Amino acid sequence: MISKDEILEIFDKYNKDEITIATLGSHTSLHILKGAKLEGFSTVCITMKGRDVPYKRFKVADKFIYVDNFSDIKNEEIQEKLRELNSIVVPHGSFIAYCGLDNVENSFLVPMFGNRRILRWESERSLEGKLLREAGLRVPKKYESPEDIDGTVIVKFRGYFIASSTEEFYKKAEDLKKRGILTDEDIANAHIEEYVVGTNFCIHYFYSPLKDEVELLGMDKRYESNIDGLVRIPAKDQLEMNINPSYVITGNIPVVIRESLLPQVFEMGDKLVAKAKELVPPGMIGPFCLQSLCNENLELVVFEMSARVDGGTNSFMNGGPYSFLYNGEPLSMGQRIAREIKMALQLDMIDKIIS
Amino acid sequence: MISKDEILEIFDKYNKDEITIATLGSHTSLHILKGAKLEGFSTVCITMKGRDVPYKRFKVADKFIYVDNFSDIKNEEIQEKLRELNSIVVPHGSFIAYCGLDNVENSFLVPMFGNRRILRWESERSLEGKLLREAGLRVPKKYESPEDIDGTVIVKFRGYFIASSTEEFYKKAEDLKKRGILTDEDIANAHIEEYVVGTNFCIHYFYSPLKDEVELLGMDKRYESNIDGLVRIPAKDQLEMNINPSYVITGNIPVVIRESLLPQVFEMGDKLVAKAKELVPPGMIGPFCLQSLCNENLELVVFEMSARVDGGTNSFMNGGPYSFLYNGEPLSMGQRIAREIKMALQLDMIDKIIS
Amino acid sequence: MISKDEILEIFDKYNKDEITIATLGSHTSLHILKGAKLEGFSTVCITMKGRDVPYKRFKVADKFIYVDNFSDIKNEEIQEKLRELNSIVVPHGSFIAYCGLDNVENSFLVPMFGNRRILRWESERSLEGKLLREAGLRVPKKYESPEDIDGTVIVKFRGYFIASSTEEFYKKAEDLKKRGILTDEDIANAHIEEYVVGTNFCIHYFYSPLKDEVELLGMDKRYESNIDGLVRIPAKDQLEMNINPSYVITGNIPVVIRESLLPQVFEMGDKLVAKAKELVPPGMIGPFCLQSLCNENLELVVFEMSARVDGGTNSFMNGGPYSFLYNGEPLSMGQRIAREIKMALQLDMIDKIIS
Amino acid sequence: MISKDEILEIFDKYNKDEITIATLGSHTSLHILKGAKLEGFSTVCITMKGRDVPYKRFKVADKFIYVDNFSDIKNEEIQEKLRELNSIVVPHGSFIAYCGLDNVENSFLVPMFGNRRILRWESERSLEGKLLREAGLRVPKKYESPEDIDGTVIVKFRGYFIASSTEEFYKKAEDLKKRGILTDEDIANAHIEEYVVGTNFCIHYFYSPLKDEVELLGMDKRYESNIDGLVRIPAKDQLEMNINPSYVITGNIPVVIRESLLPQVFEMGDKLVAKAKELVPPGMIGPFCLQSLCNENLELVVFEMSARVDGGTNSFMNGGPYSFLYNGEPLSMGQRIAREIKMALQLDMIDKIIS
Ligand SMILES: Nc1ncnc2c1ncn2[C@@H]1O[C@H](COP(=O)(O)OP(=O)(O)OP(=O)(O)O)[C@@H](O)[C@H]1O
Ligand SMILES: Nc1ncnc2c1ncn2[C@@H]1O[C@H](COP(=O)(O)OP(=O)(O)OP(=O)(O)O)[C@@H](O)[C@H]1O
Ligand SMILES: Nc1ncnc2c1ncn2[C@@H]1O[C@H](COP(=O)(O)OP(=O)(O)OP(=O)(O)O)[C@@H](O)[C@H]1O
Ligand SMILES: Nc1ncnc2c1ncn2[C@@H]1O[C@H](COP(=O)(O)OP(=O)(O)OP(=O)(O)O)[C@@H](O)[C@H]1O
Ligand SMILES: NC(=O)c1ncn([C@@H]2O[C@H](COP(=O)(O)O)[C@@H](O)[C@H]2O)c1N
Ligand SMILES: NC(=O)c1ncn([C@@H]2O[C@H](COP(=O)(O)O)[C@@H](O)[C@H]2O)c1N
Ligand SMILES: NC(=O)c1ncn([C@@H]2O[C@H](COP(=O)(O)O)[C@@H](O)[C@H]2O)c1N
Ligand SMILES: NC(=O)c1ncn([C@@H]2O[C@H](COP(=O)(O)O)[C@@H](O)[C@H]2O)c1N
Ligand SMILES: [Cl-]
Ligand SMILES: [Cl-]
Ligand SMILES: [Cl-]
Ligand SMILES: [Cl-]
Ligand SMILES: [Cl-]
Ligand SMILES: [Cl-]
Ligand SMILES: [Cl-]
Ligand SMILES: [Cl-]
Repeated sequence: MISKDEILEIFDKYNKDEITIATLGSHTSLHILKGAKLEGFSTVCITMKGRDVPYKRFKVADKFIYVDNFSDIKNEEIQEKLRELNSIVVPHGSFIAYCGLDNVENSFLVPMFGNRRILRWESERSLEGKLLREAGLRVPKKYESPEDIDGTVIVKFRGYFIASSTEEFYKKAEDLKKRGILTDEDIANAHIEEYVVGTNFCIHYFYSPLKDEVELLGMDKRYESNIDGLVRIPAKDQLEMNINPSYVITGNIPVVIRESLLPQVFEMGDKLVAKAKELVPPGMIGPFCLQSLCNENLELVVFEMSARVDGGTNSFMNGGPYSFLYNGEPLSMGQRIAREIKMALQLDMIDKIIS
Repeated sequence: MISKDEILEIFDKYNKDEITIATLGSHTSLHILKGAKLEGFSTVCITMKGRDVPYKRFKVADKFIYVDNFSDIKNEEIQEKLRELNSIVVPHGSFIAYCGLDNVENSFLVPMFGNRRILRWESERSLEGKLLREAGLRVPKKYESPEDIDGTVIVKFRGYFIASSTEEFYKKAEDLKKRGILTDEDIANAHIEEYVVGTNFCIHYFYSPLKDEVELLGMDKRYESNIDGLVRIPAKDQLEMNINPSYVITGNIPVVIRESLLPQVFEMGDKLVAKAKELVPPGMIGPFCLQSLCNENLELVVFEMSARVDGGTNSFMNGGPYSFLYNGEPLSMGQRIAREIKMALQLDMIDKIIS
Repeated sequence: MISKDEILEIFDKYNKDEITIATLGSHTSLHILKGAKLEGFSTVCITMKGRDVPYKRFKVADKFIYVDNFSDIKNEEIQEKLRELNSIVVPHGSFIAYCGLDNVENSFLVPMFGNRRILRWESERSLEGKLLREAGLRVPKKYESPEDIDGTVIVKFRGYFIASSTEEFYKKAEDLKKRGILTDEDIANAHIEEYVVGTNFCIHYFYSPLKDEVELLGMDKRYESNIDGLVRIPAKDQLEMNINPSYVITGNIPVVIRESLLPQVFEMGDKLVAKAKELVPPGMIGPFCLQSLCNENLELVVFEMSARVDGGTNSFMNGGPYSFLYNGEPLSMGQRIAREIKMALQLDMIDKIIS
Repeated sequence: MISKDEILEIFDKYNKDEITIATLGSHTSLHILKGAKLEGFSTVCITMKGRDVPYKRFKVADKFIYVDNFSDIKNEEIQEKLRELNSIVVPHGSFIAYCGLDNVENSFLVPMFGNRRILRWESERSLEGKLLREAGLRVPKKYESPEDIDGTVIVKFRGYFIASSTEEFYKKAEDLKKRGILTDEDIANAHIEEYVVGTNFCIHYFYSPLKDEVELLGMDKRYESNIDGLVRIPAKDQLEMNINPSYVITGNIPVVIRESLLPQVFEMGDKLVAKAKELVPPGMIGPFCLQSLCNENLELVVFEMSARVDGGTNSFMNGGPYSFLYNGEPLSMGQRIAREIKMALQLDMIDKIIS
């Protein structure tokens, strides 16, 4: 529901000489806040007892707004403090989750960096696939039912598993059922797709509405448990174990891509952006990520995406190989966001970046 | 035996205007020496013919003290040169090994950064486990004998192996016995623990006695041979080979952790420090490392630790994502050590950091 | 054929106040061009429609020379523009390929950084092995025929495979034959060598002819598809699949080596350089790479090498742990090349670095 | 005559990926060119034999366009090279002089940073006084004739002199007449104004059309010959000499103003800008200077001004106290100009800054 006018008229009552940058203390906040400080902003960090130490010891937040539980950040009391501090909120994974995507779309009355409407297209598998398909991006083949399996597939609902036949699908579904890991409701709505065999590149882009340009900021590969621990056990020992893979994100490793593939990398970003303009105006604003796998034919297949900042940007908080190229600076995604905010304020174009 | 008074009174006869930083040319010396230079110190590097090139070409040492063999660094001749150069020695893995931990505790009369007594708690498995257990840190389950195996275990004595049953334990012990890799004495004192299946995070902390604060400096994951080569062979081919895994440290890869896990990361550091104060006064001084595995339940299990600088700090000699956050600088662990030395000298608190 | 005199006399007609650095827009050009800009050069990038975006958005090239297809860069029309721009060309993988190594040796009349003759010793397996063998570097054992297989081997011709017996060799050769991946001509000239089981370190060196010194600039490990995707599938699932490994380079991951191994690392560089002086005068000039595997005995075995810049230097475009050590700068290989060019021009020694 | 459309349509045919910055090698070019390089531009310097050394040894120009004499820079041959190089010209004192202000207004068909029309308001004393008077800025009292002198005055036409009475005016005019320094035509059109007794502050501002903001970049005091040499002779010796003062600009000395006076400094800049918008649309663009004297009542009296970059910006080529404040950078006026050009190109607003 929340209008752009409701937001612009909230920001119009802001002290334009004291604009701060706020975010919830988690996910990617460390470089969101650091980047803001480095661009000259004073920063606000929503935190809580037990989870504030990293933000205190890294000295990255000027003002703390403590909540009883991160769920409270939707409360009207918290929205007010943020408005009185002249904060533009930078949204991220943990924030959307703890606040509630519905509360974010029509209950959170605080200016927010990015395209508020498009956060819904990252939450729903159908919208995401619609976007990527319509943008013209390679994705994994989808399988309507366990009976359609004709190759290796991954099945999504942590509770993940791999299958190479219909028979195997049920053997594993059942296994996870009796072990209490999975329930009938989950396996009823199982999502089955082609297992893509390749190298992981989570590609972090930035669309600048001020420059009308898609920029490449960096890349990481996921570090997931238990899978990355499992496959580090020799085959002979794996066969002697009764262990199922899980794919819980635990961290990130820096990576760069083969340079001849950057035209493809950029084209993918350009296409996603051009289509999202049509489907969800004004489209992508700021940080977005394509989570892909590079197959042996040097084709990037995207199995996921984000419409705001992805957690993997943490791998280059001190800048990376790509982010260096622009100005030879240790540029993080967090600082790139802050800069767009800085420039927008200076050019009187806050309306191109907030909603 | 070596007293703190024996050391303070050695340092009291130092030219306080010409304090240098010394270390043995190996392990982590490159950034120990670089960091020192960057903080304004002149540096001394103990080296030898055949092993001096890296320190010469990286231009990181101002004075070289050549020895016939690194074993000589315990010699009274070498301790004298170091004392005449006004050197505070920064200890590390290779230094403690080549010098001799016993020689270090009561025969090495040179001021040393860190808590000299606590180096013994990192050498002995019982002390280490006592510390970690008492600090309240998750560790792998220990197994008293091969007959207690009820899951997958790793067995330690390079000569390592994995077992999933009592039967397998002896099959493998025997295999390694007849191949000459392992002897009856080693397998008699075998250490058997739960094989933890997860992602490796070697977490490098710094406790500042001046600030009374535990800082997070960075993280690496180990790159070990042959294991990391072995598991890169496809399963079908592994099964056709007669090859045992080994876990010889060969290098390090940078990694960052999921941000929501930093409160846990920091809490672990805080607890280790608080307990080590009680058990080995004054406790941890400067660099320490928790070598952990993150399981699918997002719990960090520490299978090892160091009470001085860990080799994995080499992964961020040009700074890392975490070390950047403090001041936006390319800060290495070596430079963080040097700075504490700098600040201690300036505040007349050399007694808080040397022994 | 192309003489050093033919080249020096081409450069002698250059405007020495307007020397630019040129390269083809691919492979490693991003930091070749960035490094040049950072050293004060104006830069020329050969590019084409569809592949120019990365070089435009990273703002790394001052002048673009567009070609219809990268194959045209051999054309006399293109050599002229480069000569009129006073360009010294920095050669790399994609450039030598698209231009043609034969065209490079005697048809490309443009000054070029490096030793032009030695590019042939990197293209031919016999010359390379001669060099490495004569330099005294550990290499994988070679196998004359499938009948000599007495261990695990890798077989080279993407079309690669692993074998542990003569029987397996033919089973797999045949498999790849009927699947259309491999033809009789390829398997007739198959190269069979010892499969080395260890950790990958692609070591990037720089030989400075001005300083007569081999420098260590950085290291990466390869990120290859599908192999690195394949071995991330649990063993039980791999066995259920009919999938062959491929080793297509897709990207790079940063790594550092155990510090005690740097004397070996440096010695290897020193030896390769000393022998290449004898075998191909003046020897190595500028960037060269040893692609190695570290076995459990801590011995580096080199399975490949380059005589110019290797693609893995892309992992440290913002500098790395080793490159930092010299001057505490974010130094890339591209900038190190540019600097040697800068210094050579300033000292009137362009003849030590071009040909 | 030259239209904005004539210029925009010249720039519209420019290769927008290869925009360079050009200027004549004199006046303030060193930091104009340096600043451009620092912002990523390739630079063009118009120079000539005998006057090119500073630009060559400071390594500040990528391309040289040599002319026979600086007067040639109006020639259509030179305008073409500049257009083929995609140069935006940055105008300055020596350029306007050597080219010819009339040639600049309607014969110089090359895009130019700044407001082309307003260069005429800096050349004509009546326009300048109109502007400053209408802006509401304190100026020295004007005197219509030698008979109106009722205080100390300075008389302008190098050929300058000071008078405290009508009688003295003629005594000195005559003196300079018989010495050949001055001719009847000059003294016929003599400009007589109040001698202001105070401290010199040449204040360098920058109006950003993109930000709609007047910025303070720095300040210098003039170093003039022979006057600054004359007044360094003790009074007793001056009285024994037959020497007239001259005020030939020879150099600049850095100075900062009393901080409580910055509101006045800024207000003066704001007023000049607001009025110049009305009188010469779009008004001031980029660099402008108020040359003032601070009297004992702490009032700044402006005796001169420039509508483009003033020579005194040379005093802070490595940045100054004021220019540092924005981002803690060594920011020169030349780099501030280049940045506005950079930002304009990126935001597609080249029309706000060129003409
Ligand atoms: N089509 C696929 N083929 C092969 N592996 C896949 C595929 N899809 C997902 N995976 C693996 O499962 C992991 C989790 O994928 P998922 O689709 O859950 O991403 P996500 O929802 O963005 O979760 P996260 O936020 O933790 O990245 C991926 O990182 C990848 O390793
Ligand atoms: N409990 C465990 N579960 C799973 N893997 C383990 C466990 N303990 C050790 N490993 C593996 O064995 C390797 C060597 O562990 P070890 O306990 O020998 O560490 P260390 O003595 O500190 O040796 P290094 O100094 O080389 O790190 C670890 O890096 C890890 O990969
Ligand atoms: N002797 C070997 N033992 C084990 N693995 C090997 C061996 N030789 C090659 N490999 C694996 O195959 C990959 C490709 O090796 P190859 O010899 O084709 O290198 P290359 O020709 O330099 O190709 P690229 O330019 O892509 O690195 C290596 O990166 C390595 O992972
Ligand atoms: N009204 C005044 N009162 C006192 N001194 C003055 C006055 N006007 C000028 N001067 C002195 O004469 C010098 C030259 O002033 P002038 O008006 O010629 O400046 P200009 O034309 O901008 O020359 P330049 O470009 O060399 O600064 C000034 O720097 C100042 O020292
Ligand atoms: N890549 C990362 O480091 C990362 N960190 C977090 N995330 C995603 O963000 C979500 C919220 O993070 P958290 O559960 O740590 O609060 C997680 O469910 C996960 O999908 C990531 N992908
Ligand atoms: N992680 C590392 O790079 C590392 N480098 C050395 N070490 C430890 O330090 C000890 C001494 O090192 P060295 O053997 O290279 O002299 C080794 O036995 C090993 O346990 C490490 N963990
Ligand atoms: N390591 C790399 O990133 C890399 N990038 C390219 N290359 C080599 O350079 C050759 C040419 O590269 P390209 O095919 O991207 O033009 C490739 O065949 C490959 O052997 C590499 N090794
Ligand atoms: N302040 C200076 O350094 C300065 N340098 C030059 N100028 C002005 O620029 C005019 C042109 O300079 P030049 O004569 O050096 O070519 C000079 O007549 C003088 O009025 C200055 N004010
Ligand atoms: Cl992102
Ligand atoms: Cl995320
Ligand atoms: Cl450590
Ligand atoms: Cl260690
Ligand atoms: Cl290289
Ligand atoms: Cl290569
Ligand atoms: Cl100015
Ligand atoms: Cl001037």
